[PDB]
Amino acid sequence: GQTVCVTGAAGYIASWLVKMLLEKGYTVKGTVRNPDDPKNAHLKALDGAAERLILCKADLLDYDAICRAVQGCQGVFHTASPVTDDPEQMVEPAVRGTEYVINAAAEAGTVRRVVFTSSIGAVTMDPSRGPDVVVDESCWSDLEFCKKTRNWYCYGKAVAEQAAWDAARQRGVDLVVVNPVLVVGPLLQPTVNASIAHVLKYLDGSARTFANAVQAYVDVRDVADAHLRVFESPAASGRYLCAERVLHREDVVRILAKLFPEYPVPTRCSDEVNPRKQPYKFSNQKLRDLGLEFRPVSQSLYDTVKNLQEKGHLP
Ligand SMILES: NC(=O)c1ccc[n+]([C@@H]2O[C@H](COP(=O)([O-])OP(=O)(O)OC[C@H]3O[C@@H](n4cnc5c(N)ncnc54)[C@H](OP(=O)(O)O)[C@@H]3O)[C@@H](O)[C@H]2O)c1
Repeated sequence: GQTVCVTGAAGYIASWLVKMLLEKGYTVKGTVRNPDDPKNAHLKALDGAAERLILCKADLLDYDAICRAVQGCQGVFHTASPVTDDPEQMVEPAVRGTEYVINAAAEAGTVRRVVFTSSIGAVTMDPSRGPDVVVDESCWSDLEFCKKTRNWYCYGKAVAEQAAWDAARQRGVDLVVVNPVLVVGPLLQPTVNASIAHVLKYLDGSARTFANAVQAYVDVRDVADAHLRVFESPAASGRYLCAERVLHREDVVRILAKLFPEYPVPTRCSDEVNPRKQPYKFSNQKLRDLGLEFRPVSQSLYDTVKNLQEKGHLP
């Protein structure tokens, strides 16, 4: 019976974090732009929301608004963040917004641990990285490479994380980070987020081809579960990579064609001339060591399409 804060509580990954929290007798203070906007309707109907959900009005760049939500809480889950390649609304709002939380939780005075939601964008983005090496928590991105290629979401997450590590040390608050990859799964929120858009663009004919690239995948519930496990585990420390497996673009559109042949999923590749990129080795032992059984991607991709259809996003 403790109290915790979750920023951007009505987000894709966040909405699942609240459900799990509310189900274990946690009081959840959910920061949103407007507690009475319809966007948050899907939070007031959870088993424990009426009793222990409290929607706090707060922008992420409003220091005082954060302190109001963070105050009285034993833990904080900073999930809110911009998700875009526009650096003007990504980079500084992420570092300032993140530093506000650490300070606010450090400001006063019950918080034993903060959990920041970083990204894989601050891990695997380094072309100097070898093909043989296992991508683990000690892997960081080349910030110059991100800047040269306009990868500002990956940039912002890297800086926002390192800023959180600094801010945490400077103020002496317990921090532990979770690095989810491209997340996918059932949507609780009524709107389509950025990661689902990468999945949905195959199923609505937005794409007639798929790129010659690779990427890691994880279920949204595996993420929400990770944040909760890394928080409750006392000895939990450092970063925590959160992924199930690495797939090629081809392997993805195959799984979707497999279970959904009535949709116009791509079959042809954008390259077809250079050798297809092979998936990279990675480690998710830190989360597994905490007793986390990852849901298969294929199983998670299915619940997504079934969810999107039920909610009108797909015919
Ligand atoms: N989903 C993934 O695949 C993935 C992978 C790696 C890391 N992450 C990170 O996980 C966290 C949540 O991701 P997500 O999938 O849940 O994305 P999301 O649902 O689309 O956005 C999360 C929430 O953050 C809010 N937000 C952003 N800027 C804000 C601001 N200045 N003030 C108040 N609220 C703000 C958003 O509100 P608005 O919609 O109104 O802007 C949204 O409700 C993020 O840090 C994300 O970068 C996600």
